[PDB]
Amino acid sequence: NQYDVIIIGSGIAGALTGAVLAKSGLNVLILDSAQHPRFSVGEAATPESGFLLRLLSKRFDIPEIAYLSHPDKIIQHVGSSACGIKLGFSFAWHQENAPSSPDHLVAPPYKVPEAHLFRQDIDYFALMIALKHGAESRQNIKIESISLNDDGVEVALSNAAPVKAAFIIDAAAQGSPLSRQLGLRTTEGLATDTCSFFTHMLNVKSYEDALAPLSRTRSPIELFKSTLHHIFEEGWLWVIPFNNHPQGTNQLCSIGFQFNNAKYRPTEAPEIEFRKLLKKYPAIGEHFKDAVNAREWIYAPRINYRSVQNVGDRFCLLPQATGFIDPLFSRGLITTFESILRLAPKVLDAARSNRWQREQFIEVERHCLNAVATNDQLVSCSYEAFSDFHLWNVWHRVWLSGSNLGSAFLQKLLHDLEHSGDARQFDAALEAVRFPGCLSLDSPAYESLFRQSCQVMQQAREQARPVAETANALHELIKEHEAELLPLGYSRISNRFILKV
Ligand SMILES: Cc1cc2nc3c(=O)[nH]c(=O)nc-3n(C[C@H](O)[C@H](O)[C@H](O)COP(=O)(O)OP(=O)(O)OC[C@H]3O[C@@H](n4cnc5c(N)ncnc54)[C@H](O)[C@@H]3O)c2cc1C
Ligand SMILES: [Br-]
Ligand SMILES: [Br-]
Ligand SMILES: [Br-]
Ligand SMILES: [Br-]
Ligand SMILES: [Ca+2]
Ligand SMILES: [Cl-]
Repeated sequence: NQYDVIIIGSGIAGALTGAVLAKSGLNVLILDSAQHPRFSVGEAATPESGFLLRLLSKRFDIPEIAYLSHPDKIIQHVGSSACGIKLGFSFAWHQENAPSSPDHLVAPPYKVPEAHLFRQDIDYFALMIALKHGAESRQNIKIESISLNDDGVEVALSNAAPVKAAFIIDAAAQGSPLSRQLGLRTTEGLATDTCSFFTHMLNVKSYEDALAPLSRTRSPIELFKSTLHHIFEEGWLWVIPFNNHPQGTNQLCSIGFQFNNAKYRPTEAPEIEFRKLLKKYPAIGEHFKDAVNAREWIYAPRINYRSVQNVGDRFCLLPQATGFIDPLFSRGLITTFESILRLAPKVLDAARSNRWQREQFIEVERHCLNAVATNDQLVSCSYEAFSDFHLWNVWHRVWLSGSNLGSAFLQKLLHDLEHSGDARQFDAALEAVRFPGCLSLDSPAYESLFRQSCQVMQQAREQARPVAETANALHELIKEHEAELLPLGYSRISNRFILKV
């Protein structure tokens, strides 16, 4: 074998995987059919994704990875155009044929800033990390075939000799060639059925200028300095600025709109569907009076999928290649970074003992498949909560409380790793969590709240129950589990801006 590991895809997933494996002493080859620089979706970081990047950095002693968790460090070390700022999530609710109210808002602020990742710059920088640690990169390639044998993997290339390795990691997202050839991917069983239109734009007005200033909203954060979700019965639209950081130079704003295909199927070109949306929701339209498109729209008719398996003797599919649900709540980067964190030590142990069996990587699969199933429940129930603001307001606390517990758990793991300096103990601690792929990771009390709340939302959809009844039932569930959650006052529904500590 020419190499130890072949990685397909040189996006952030493949690049970071390549970096940690090469740093740890594997001969790595990264293959990509495109070349940098190149646009990619997946821009909103979360408290979880930030901690997971710092864990990867700390676990494998690669300081440059930790830079990617902080907007100031990205500006300083990647480049001033490589991110915008994110001080929280924000949700603004709307209804067709009614004026939009700036009191139909929720926006819980973070403790520390996070990033809106300008992926063309972040992903190239990440590949440079891998290249500096000795990973080889071959761009603009064409994979002819991937053979999986009992003594290794063989990848045939157009106009080049075959390459051989002990293991292949598919980090190629929706274009996973390993997923196509293995027949792993399916949409059977998925509660979520959504499409997406997305692009980058110039001259997108801030929420504050376009709709309502801070003095009106009473938000503790500018919605301009947040991942802003405009939600409504049949779908939602994101406003993710890169031009909201005072030290930043990026002029663009990322815009994407998603529809629940059960409620509305688009019939026309992206720009026409966009205009129809702004007519339906004029308040959303106030962002876009002077705005112009800085790339072509991308349309994806169905963004949701899962897999029945994602590891074998000689392969692993990373999360995007395995499964995706929706941009809502930004679980994609979380699932990805944690999967790398779990996979990489196991691949190192496999390469060091020369043992390559499916059972060695079973916990990577367990985490990934569980994460997609959790995210499917989370998102499908959220799309049902879009029908009414008061319902959304109560429902968002189910997600928030879970995410807050998950982030606290990852912070504690990082804290313990930094103090003990013990890598094996961290790996075991991550694997020992009682609910891998779930929002809290390890809280049985929370996962009871989550499961019961999701059952309430599905029953509400199935039986067309009134929204006031559904909201009240969720309120009582939150109250019932309060003591077991973090002491943030989640049951205080009148407080729409839940603060930390
Ligand atoms: C519309 C949309 C919005 C999203 N929004 C968010 C968000 O706000 N927050 C969040 O956390 N996550 C989001 N996600 C999920 C997020 O996109 C992923 O978690 C993340 O981009 C994964 O990065 P990656 O490096 O695995 O894949 P990518 O960044 O897509 O890179 C994959 C690479 O593989 C290459 N490739 C593809 N096919 C082949 C082939 N056959 N052979 C060789 N190479 C190939 C490509 O050229 C590309 O460079 C979103 C997803 C979608 C679809
Ligand atoms: Br740092
Ligand atoms: Br309310
Ligand atoms: Br209530
Ligand atoms: Br209240
Ligand atoms: Ca070797
Ligand atoms: Cl996502």
